[PDB]
Amino acid sequence: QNLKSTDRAVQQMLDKAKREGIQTVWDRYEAMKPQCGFGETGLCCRHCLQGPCRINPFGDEPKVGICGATAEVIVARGLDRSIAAGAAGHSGHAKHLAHTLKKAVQGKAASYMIKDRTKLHSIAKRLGIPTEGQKDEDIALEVAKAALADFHEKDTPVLWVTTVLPPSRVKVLSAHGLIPAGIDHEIAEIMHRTSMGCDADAQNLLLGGLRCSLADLAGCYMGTDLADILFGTPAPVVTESNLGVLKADAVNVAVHGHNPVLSDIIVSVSKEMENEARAAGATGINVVGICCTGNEVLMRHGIPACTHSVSQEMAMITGALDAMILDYQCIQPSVATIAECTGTTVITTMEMSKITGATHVNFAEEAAVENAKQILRLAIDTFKRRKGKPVEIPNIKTKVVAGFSTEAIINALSKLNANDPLKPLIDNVVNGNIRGVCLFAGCNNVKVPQDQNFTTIARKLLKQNVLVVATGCGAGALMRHGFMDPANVDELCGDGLKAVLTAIGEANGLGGPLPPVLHMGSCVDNSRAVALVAALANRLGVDLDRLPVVASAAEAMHEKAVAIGTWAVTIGLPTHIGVLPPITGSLPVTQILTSSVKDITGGYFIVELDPETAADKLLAAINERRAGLGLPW
Amino acid sequence: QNLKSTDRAVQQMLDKAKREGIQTVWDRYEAMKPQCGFGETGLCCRHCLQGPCRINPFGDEPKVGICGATAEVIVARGLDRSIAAGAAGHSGHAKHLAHTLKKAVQGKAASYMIKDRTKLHSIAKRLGIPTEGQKDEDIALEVAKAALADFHEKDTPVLWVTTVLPPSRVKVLSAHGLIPAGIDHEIAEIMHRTSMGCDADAQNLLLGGLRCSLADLAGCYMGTDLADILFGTPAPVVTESNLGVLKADAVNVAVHGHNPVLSDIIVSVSKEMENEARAAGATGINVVGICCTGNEVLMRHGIPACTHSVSQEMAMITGALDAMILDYQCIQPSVATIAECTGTTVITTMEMSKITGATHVNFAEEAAVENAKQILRLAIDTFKRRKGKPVEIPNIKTKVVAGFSTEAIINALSKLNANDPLKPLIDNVVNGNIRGVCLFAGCNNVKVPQDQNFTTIARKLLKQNVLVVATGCGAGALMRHGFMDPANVDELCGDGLKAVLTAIGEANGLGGPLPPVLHMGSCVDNSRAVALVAALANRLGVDLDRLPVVASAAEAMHEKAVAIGTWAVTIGLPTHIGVLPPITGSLPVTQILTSSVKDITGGYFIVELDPETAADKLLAAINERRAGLGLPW
Ligand code: SF4
Ligand code: SF4
Ligand SMILES: [Fe+3]
Ligand SMILES: [Fe+3]
Ligand SMILES: [Fe+3]
Ligand SMILES: [Fe+3]
Ligand SMILES: [Fe+3]
Ligand SMILES: [Fe+3]
Ligand SMILES: [Fe+3]
Ligand SMILES: [Fe+3]
Repeated sequence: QNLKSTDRAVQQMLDKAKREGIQTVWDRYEAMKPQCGFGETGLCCRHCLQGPCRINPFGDEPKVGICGATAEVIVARGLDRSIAAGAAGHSGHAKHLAHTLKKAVQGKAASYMIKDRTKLHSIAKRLGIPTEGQKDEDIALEVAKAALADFHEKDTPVLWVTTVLPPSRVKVLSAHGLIPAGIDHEIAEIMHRTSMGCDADAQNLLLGGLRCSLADLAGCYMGTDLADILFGTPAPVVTESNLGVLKADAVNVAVHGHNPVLSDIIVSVSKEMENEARAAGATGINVVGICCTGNEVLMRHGIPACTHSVSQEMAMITGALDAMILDYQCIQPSVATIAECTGTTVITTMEMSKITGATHVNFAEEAAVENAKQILRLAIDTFKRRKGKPVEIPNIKTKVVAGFSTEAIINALSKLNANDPLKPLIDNVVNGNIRGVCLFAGCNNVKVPQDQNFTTIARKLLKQNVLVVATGCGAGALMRHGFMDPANVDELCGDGLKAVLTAIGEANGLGGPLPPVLHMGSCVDNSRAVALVAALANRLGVDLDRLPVVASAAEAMHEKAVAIGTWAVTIGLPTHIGVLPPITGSLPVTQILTSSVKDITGGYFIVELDPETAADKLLAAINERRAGLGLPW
Repeated sequence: QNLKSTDRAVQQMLDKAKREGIQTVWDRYEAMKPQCGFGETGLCCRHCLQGPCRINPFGDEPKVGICGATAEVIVARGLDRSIAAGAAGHSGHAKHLAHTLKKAVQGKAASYMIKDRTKLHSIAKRLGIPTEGQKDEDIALEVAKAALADFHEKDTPVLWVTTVLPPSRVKVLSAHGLIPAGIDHEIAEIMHRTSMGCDADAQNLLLGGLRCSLADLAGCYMGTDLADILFGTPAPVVTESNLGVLKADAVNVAVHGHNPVLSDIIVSVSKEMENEARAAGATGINVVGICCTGNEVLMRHGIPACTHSVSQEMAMITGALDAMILDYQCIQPSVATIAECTGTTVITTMEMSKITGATHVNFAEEAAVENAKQILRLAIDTFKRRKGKPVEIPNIKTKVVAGFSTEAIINALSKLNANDPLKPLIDNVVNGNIRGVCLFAGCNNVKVPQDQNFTTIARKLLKQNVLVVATGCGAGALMRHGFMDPANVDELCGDGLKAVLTAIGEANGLGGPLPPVLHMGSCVDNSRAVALVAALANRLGVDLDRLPVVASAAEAMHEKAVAIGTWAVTIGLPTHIGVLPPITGSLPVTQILTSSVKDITGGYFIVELDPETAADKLLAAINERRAGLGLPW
């Protein structure tokens, strides 16, 4: 079971599902091989009823789509559509948060409120929204209206793009017409231009896709900002991760998905429902996290991460998972089917995200508490049915220090320098103690043994004094293998990095160093690493395509991840992706994305499937940026 | 060449392309067989990097996607995405027209203006925009701002849905949450919910898709209204169609695509460029039409339709086609490749729709004339290169009477009854002289011998006294076979229909009958047939799902067509489609779309690939609606 997952709890539960006869994602993957060469290479198109059209990667006819579409065009249209669908997911989540905020500050959802006034003021001022003499509800109402405004055309471009990148980057992007005019506008225009009989030039297509990926960036940044206003800016926390955070003698309730609007209230209501949890023989309600909603409650409240991504079903396999509460995105629909064998109540809540088989509780921000209890009651109900029956929880769990928002990191650096908090980080970059910065992002993928690319690449980079920050299921993969535990700095980190992590730690009231990897939150919280990197650029007066920053979607899978990789390339970063995107059917497009895009944005894609090789190329790019600053490496 | 096209000019040019060695769409289709069963049935999914996932239609594993997605879900997600991409095309076109209007009435594009004040006033009042005491530029500015507003969320739903259907239909749709909140909002939400890990229930998905198809309806209706304000409401015209409208001794310039913003100005500038056309040995500039832009200039100015859809390349094969001026949608990118053999200047103009190989002229509404000349000069330039060299134009052309907007039709009926213009049409329905109304819509498809389903089904329906109206390439297929020629009423139409077409004709100052098919315009002008059908419903006080109206996408192909079929079902119509949509891999979804949807909207899909069988089922549905009114049949 090692070619499936490098996670030991996951291997134990895989053995269980094998003997109990429950189909897993790896099983469905095994029944899918050998996969379609056309699909994998991108040479498949079904945008009209004359198709499907396939193009042979190598050989005789068909050399071209029925309508005449070349391989360059088929590949670039497919990729543009994945960028747009990612942008739709991130943007829908942030749009929901903006409606939540407007409802709140107009007295419509008393379960919600402004929990971070500093953040709201810094945002409203980033946007040129007047603060002084204006009351908070009016300020937040303005901020929310602006968020909603960024989804359509208007007098200004998308503010959550133009006001969050260094103006030099904004100028570089505006010269090539890359600035989104509206988030949903860009999504619709992608769907227009990639449909049959429209755009038929690969450069033109890919430029459209770069623009749409900045629309996605805006969705991420909006979601981060709005969720921080609404639920508090993450600050460092200590919790634990892996399946061992589940307890047999408690009501175990998993928050799973991406949108914290629901699950943060779940977290807060669960505490008061203890009185009722006891009357069923439970120590209480044990709220754990799966995927990105889980990372959100782990960043804000120290909620332990139970599992992530490709191994989410393994949670239910323990037999101790009483309630799985979904919102949307990255939920394997198999959980519904699986719940009949493991005894779990699987509950959907968002009306555009139901799974056939599941129970649906219609959540709305206005009646939050009334539904939260309704769900948790059901959770305790299921704990009745499984009282005194054999659970198998692998006793595997790790110590996780997380909650490193960009604000937390700037506060952490301030204790070394109160009026120039970025100065110490810059100094240790300049003298080699930090070789560069690498952001691990994205999901697990069934094609890659779970966490293998993440942990391998992280191992080389840490041993090379690269500051590593991580989000979403990247942060999940690293924390489940010890990389968010300060006690592992010694083994993992090279001497200089060790020194800096130690200096900051001892200077922040601990006598111990920061974790070896900085957990920065969920998928939209990739925006946080932009905020930091932008700040870095600004404090040094250069564009991002000169900083020794890189990014790695080491085991990418979802369309969100493609949009994210593309907007890391678009804001200047060298961007590795550890699974094939479907571009290898076109050398011109591959060449545009790994090279000639260098000439437009300074970023570029690094396609490398071997994790050791990928760490080498990532260090090579970091070191090239060093050499461009005149820096030693 | 008869299994390719039932059009005789097209067969002549197919023989030419065969001997000259030019690859055609039928050739690329031949090199694509046998096509992918997975694709054709809808059991293929590539929404994430773990795919591609295929599901065997019948047999052993794979029975399910890697993530767990059942076949019901894969099919409904694919179909939702095609609905959304259609909606994106229609909505982008209308959004462009709304920007054109705002620019015009703010003194920004003097090449454009209000050419129909009656239409603008009737629209502004349909929307509750105040007219009296307000000047026209302010009224149109308000109308345009409202159009732009319907693309995003706001205080009201999409006005170009709620104010154009009978309120009973609006209530029926609002009860099931089917009313769009924003056009691009619905598109984005479709892309969100159909991506991996989100909506996983087929009914929930298909309801989302119904809503998105009404967003597409709104795009069509907006485009029709704005283009009518801007360029005039079509009134009956006489012109000709088929390749024989090309002339060897003139500069032949084809307007091709969907968006008339450019090509209407092309039409108007071409007349004055005669002085320059003569100085090259040309009788002038011979502007013809291809596809829907062509239908727009055929409805408004009597521009002859040269060809349509699957046979567009055949135009260039004559050797007489000097300039092909594209905007976007339904342009086979092969034309670029083909232009090097036929000597045609292929010119793209829209910046999100370029074909590698073509010349791009950057059009903008503000400098319209300056670019139009630039393009036409090039056209005349090419007429120099081909002076005194062998063209083969098939001398095949037909007489076309068209320009039957809903206003033109209501005016035509008024001469029988001035104060109750719909009364005579209703009376002849009620007494059997009109059995029902059938709208032919959509494109040609390479899988069907060109025009065969259209002409066969039209033949049965006309012989059964069914009023037939037609749009886009449906209207193209019928007019190229004589169905828009009054001289064919005798042969085609049954006695009662003949009588009504004759009465209206003789009463409209001709002594001859209306054509056998009412040409109502382009793809967005499907909206016109809604306006009529709605008016009919209103004049009778019933919902559309009780009128003997049906619709037929007899040879559908593009994603636009799927969105259109779905919103004909959603507004109540029985809707035949003469090519397989990719739904047959799921009986539950097929059943939802051909039956259980009856219980939600009153419409339903009729999947029938045999055109005679389809005419039978279309008559059966018309006659069932008759029986529901208590009517004889
Ligand atoms: S758009 Fe072109 S390549 Fe794609 S399915 Fe249709 S005919 Fe084939
Ligand atoms: S979303 Fe599911 S079915 Fe579609 S490609 Fe990904 S794993 Fe396969
Ligand atoms: Fe995840
Ligand atoms: Fe995630
Ligand atoms: Fe993910
Ligand atoms: Fe993610
Ligand atoms: Fe067409
Ligand atoms: Fe058309
Ligand atoms: Fe078409
Ligand atoms: Fe069309």
